[PDB]
Amino acid sequence: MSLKVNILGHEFSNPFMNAAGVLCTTEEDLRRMTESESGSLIGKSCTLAPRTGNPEPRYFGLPLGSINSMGLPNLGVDFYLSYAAQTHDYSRKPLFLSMSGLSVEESVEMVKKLVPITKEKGTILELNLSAPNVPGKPQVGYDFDTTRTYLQKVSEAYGLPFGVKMPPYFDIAHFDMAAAVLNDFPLVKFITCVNSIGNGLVIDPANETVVIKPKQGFGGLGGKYVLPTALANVNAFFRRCPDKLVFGCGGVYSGEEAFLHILAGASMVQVGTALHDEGPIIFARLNKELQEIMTNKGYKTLDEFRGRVKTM
Amino acid sequence: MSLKVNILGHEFSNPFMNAAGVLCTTEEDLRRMTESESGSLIGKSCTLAPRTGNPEPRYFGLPLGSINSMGLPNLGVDFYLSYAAQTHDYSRKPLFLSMSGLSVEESVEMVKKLVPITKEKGTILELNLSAPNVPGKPQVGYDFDTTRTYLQKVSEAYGLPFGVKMPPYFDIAHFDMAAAVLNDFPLVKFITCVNSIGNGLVIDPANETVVIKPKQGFGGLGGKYVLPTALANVNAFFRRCPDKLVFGCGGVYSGEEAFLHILAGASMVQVGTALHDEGPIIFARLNKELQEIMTNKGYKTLDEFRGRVKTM
Ligand SMILES: Cc1cc2c(cc1C)N(C[C@H](O)[C@H](O)[C@H](O)COP(=O)(O)O)c1[nH]c(=O)[nH]c(=O)c1N2
Ligand SMILES: Cc1cc2c(cc1C)N(C[C@H](O)[C@H](O)[C@H](O)COP(=O)(O)O)c1[nH]c(=O)[nH]c(=O)c1N2
Ligand SMILES: O=C(O)/C=C/C(=O)O
Ligand SMILES: O=C(O)/C=C/C(=O)O
Repeated sequence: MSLKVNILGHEFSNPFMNAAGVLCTTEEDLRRMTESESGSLIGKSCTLAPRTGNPEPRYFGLPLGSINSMGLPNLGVDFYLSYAAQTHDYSRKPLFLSMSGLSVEESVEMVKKLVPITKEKGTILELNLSAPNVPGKPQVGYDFDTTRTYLQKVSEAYGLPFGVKMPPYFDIAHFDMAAAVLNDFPLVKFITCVNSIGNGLVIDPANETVVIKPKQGFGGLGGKYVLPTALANVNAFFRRCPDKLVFGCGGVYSGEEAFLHILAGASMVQVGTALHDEGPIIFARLNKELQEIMTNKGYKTLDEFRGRVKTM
Repeated sequence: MSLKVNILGHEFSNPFMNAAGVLCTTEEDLRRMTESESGSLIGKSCTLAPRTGNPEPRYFGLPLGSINSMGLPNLGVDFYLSYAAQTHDYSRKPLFLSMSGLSVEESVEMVKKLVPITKEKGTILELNLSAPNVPGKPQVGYDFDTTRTYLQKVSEAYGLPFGVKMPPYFDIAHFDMAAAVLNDFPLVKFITCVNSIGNGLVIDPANETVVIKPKQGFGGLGGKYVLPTALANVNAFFRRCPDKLVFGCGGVYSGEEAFLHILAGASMVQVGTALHDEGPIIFARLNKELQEIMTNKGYKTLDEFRGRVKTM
């Protein structure tokens, strides 16, 4: 029995890691992720300068998942670059950093700074193209022209293998266009599907009031709301981008959901809402439950079923 | 106490109607809708010529709602025109008809046929710009240039007040862009938010197979998955298109969800997945549950709280 994933030169113990934005903003956070049973971890989506984010309340836990408008609260690119350079124990597990400049200029400047650390330490870049909670800033991934610009300029400035955290798409034509852009950039070695289902509204019937303060209650949705969306996106990019990996993200609460992600095509499986609720101890549970399903089915490795979902 | 609604020069006994596609394809379906306590009803999204739709299985009930790839099964526009002009009992309730031409040309031809019957009978048109289950046809509402063309040609052809069935949006810039196009068409008097969350994917862990045959498992999501997206879309168009009505659609199982939709701005509330599961008795239950909530809050009319959602 093995949960191991061997990708991009690294041996991951299992396919699990935090989703960008959950338990990865502060040094304490990253330490707790490093000490967890997770296969990897990813730093909070950072900007050039620090950000404090949106006003409170900006996170509300729901029966079926979560709503948030965090606003990219981060300690600044320099803090995360220092975590990657000086602090992080790589013998424990590989490290990803999420970078989320609020313009292409910004992202280009941050990405250059990672090149030397990537080269010395092996730190992996995930470019955030799905920031849904910044007032006045659109999700880049729903504009295929802008996406192209970002991938072009980041490819040039970084010049090493990276991946892209995509917004969820809801239309076949969009899968086609998205894939057409991505496939023109060979340095894009992995696609993380998906980010929050953007700009949901949750209202409390009791007090007739929204549950979050920013943007009139409008926040990205995670948790059980997102699983079918996540699987669809994972599979669609799995098929259309065979030269690339796909990382699954959305609605993972257990091994069963992790199994479906991998079955859909996922190499690594990211956990957000559920990790927020349960804490990094969830990864111990996920490993055992995923081992359980594989044992019951007679799968010895993830490679036996990765992307082997059956159609009718 | 009163659940009455006055809009488009018509009186409705209550805000509840079926969602296009649910209990509305056959004459039996529409009689059953007419005989229910629903305030209105809408005919299945029709085409010029009849369709039988996608192969089976094409629907699957889920704990949190539904996935479907029906493929616009419909008896043809002449059948629904005939139902509107000859069969339908307008003393019971007003009738909507959903037209869903798969091209501009087909829609122009169809709406032109509706004009005489709208004039003589009061039949209201809902233009479907969110058909996510017809292979090789994108959802029009995600292409603002195409959307513009439809509203242009339908406006000049039909030349009477009508509504649009929009796909869900998940990005602020898209709300703005959608609203900007819609606000250039004065004959668009109501926006139905929202259609299925499109191109989701359900996999059965047990047999490692998708649950619907068409499009490799990819189908539209309804029910509990959709509520937060539904409300956000309702409220976003309520604010951005103040010279239009918003019809609420998505995640309505009970009086509470109906109350949230109306609070967020909805004039009428359409019911899909839950009506499909429970049958037309649901409208009696919804009428009484909405009144129960209103009784508990001291509301006498829908206009005491319609559009009065509180922000922080
Ligand atoms: C509190 C919080 C914070 C963030 C997020 C989510 C949540 C809940 N998300 C989105 C997240 O990474 C993930 O895509 C979704 O949460 C969906 O996964 P789950 O269904 O929650 O497991 C997010 N994504 C990203 O790329 N960068 C980020 O900084 C954040 N921040
Ligand atoms: C079986 C079935 C059939 C259809 C649909 C759905 C389902 C479940 N839907 C979408 C429907 O009108 C509605 O927008 C969504 O189902 C969301 O509402 P619920 O959460 O299901 O109440 C749909 N919409 C539309 O505009 N025309 C149609 O013909 C259909 N057909
Ligand atoms: O920090 C946030 O508000 C979310 C970021 C994301 O969804 O990418
Ligand atoms: O008939 C269907 O397949 C779906 C219709 C609706 O989503 O427009």
